[PDB]
Amino acid sequence: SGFRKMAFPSGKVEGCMVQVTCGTTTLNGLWLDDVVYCPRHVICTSEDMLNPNYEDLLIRKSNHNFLVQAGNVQLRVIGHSMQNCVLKLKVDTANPKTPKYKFVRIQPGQTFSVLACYNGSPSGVYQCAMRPNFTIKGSFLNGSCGSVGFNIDYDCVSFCYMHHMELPTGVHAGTDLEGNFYGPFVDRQTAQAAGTDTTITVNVLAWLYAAVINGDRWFLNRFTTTLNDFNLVAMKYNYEPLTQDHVDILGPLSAQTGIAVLDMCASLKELLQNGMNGRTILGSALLEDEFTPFDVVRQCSGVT
Amino acid sequence: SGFRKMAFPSGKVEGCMVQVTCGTTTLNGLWLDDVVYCPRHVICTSEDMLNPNYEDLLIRKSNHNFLVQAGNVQLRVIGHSMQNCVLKLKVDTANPKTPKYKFVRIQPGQTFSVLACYNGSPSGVYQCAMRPNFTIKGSFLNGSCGSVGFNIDYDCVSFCYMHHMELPTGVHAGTDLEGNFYGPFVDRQTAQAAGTDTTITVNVLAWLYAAVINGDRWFLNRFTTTLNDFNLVAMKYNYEPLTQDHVDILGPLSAQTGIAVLDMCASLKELLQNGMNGRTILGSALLEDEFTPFDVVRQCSGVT
Ligand SMILES: O=C(NCCc1ccncc1)NC1CCCCC1
Ligand SMILES: O=C(NCCc1ccncc1)NC1CCCCC1
Repeated sequence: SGFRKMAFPSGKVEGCMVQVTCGTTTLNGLWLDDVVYCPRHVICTSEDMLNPNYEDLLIRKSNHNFLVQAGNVQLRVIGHSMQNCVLKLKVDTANPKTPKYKFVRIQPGQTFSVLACYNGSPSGVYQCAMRPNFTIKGSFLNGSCGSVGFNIDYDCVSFCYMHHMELPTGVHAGTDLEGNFYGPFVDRQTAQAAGTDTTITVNVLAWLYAAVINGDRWFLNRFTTTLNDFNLVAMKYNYEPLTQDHVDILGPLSAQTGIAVLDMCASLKELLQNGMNGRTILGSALLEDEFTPFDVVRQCSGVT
Repeated sequence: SGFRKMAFPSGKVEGCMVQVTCGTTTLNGLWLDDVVYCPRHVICTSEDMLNPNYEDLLIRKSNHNFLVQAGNVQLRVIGHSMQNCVLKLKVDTANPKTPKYKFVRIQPGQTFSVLACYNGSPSGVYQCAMRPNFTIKGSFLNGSCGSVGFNIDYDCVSFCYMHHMELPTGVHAGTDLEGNFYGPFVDRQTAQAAGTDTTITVNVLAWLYAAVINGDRWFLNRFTTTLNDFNLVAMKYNYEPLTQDHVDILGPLSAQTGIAVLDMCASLKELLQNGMNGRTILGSALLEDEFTPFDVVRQCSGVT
């Protein structure tokens, strides 16, 4: 009972965090096997950062200009390469704490945990979603670059995010672990505007099911709707369209609560049209969209 | 930039979690040095649970009736004792992953991280506060008993909470690591009502400072107030009274923002009197009270 914004336990990722120094820039790296992953902008002098040519800047850099410190022990760099916007530093020592892992590129609406780090050391963990405009609304200060986002499935860490950038609007931009930015952003100190931050409709539905499972039912109404009618309303309210793929993924929550997905859609529709009237659902005065259907099933069934 | 509900990294506590079985009841234990801490109700048959005499039930229990499994390796129990509502199982092996630690009893309004565990295995981490009625609003299913709440200061884990009980209202009750319940609750299957869940005023103020630091300023007004006038309003709105001790602890946030504590009090007063008018602060449509002043300073200054 109770429904909390919950992060994956951070221990497996804590054991991968190192400090990368190049010149006067220190940020965080991810040490997996004998490779340290970090943002390539580690090589920039924030005067470079205005219009960097990373290939050209990298010519001036050797293995020994990359300082990699794990705990307070130095790793020997025996190779370096650039993959998109990340540097891969080959070290002479495989991380003895390497978990089973994958690199996954997630879709907008997918949630993950961030281990916020400074100087290769963890400060905190929180739950995030990839916004539909491919930003995340994180908590990141100077020195946090290289901090990673991840999901855990039993023993396997899926790394989905590395932190690169703060947009001038104070939202956050970064890469998958192959160094490809989510969204159109570039690792450059240039004004870059984010698109519309729409609500992740499928996630709101999942969280309305979590609320029903936990006893919060006041918002359940006598209406149903169709996919097309609901989507007209979603559009008007800057909600992502709902697809049959979203309806399918919600099946187990529909199943447990006996509330048809389109019925829950008609309940959400009325919440958009009438607002909450000063009421709360699961202790929130607005509709939470950073729980996936998978996250609700996980938390509601006690998965480890 | 950005302000997130943030938990301490969970790795140091993950390495302490074990599974305790007694009879047919399995829950979680905390293994620190050569001692495993768990809720004493592990020895109850939920028929015992109606009116248990723990001393009497413990007479029927030997070292070998307590099954303690760490990973999938069994610990040999060489002693057991009861301290208030917890059992202390002496094992023959000191936990090699024991962090530096303390047991602390926290006050209502203090925040901590919970590592929710099932069968000695972590499922997730979230941030909590000890409510002023000495409940916490957690996320806990059957098998979660023994899950702990904690704070970290650099390398030292302060354990403040062990999970014992779900009240019939779906809020949560438990002990410090000396086995003393927060609040008046007893480890018994008997209807136990929680008192008024008032808002932690000092924490709301800290989070209003965090909002100002992060650019959310719309709620700042032209008024100030006094401690006595503010407290009249707090009382009317089921907010905890504000003391000079709360004002003192807020000093650094006052200092950075140049907003006198009593000025921020007058801003909160107007938010209580006028509500948010459909506006948000730090992405919330209500006033968050699960950030302490210490938590705001920590997150806003990047402490590891
Ligand atoms: O340097 C910065 N932001 C750029 C650094 C950064 C990088 C990735 N994520 C978040 C932040 N802010 C400073 C802090 C102190 C006050 C004046 C602005
Ligand atoms: O057994 C229970 N609660 C008691 C167990 C418990 C203990 C500590 N925290 C939280 C929960 N609920 C069951 C679950 C399945 C549906 C019917 C009620």
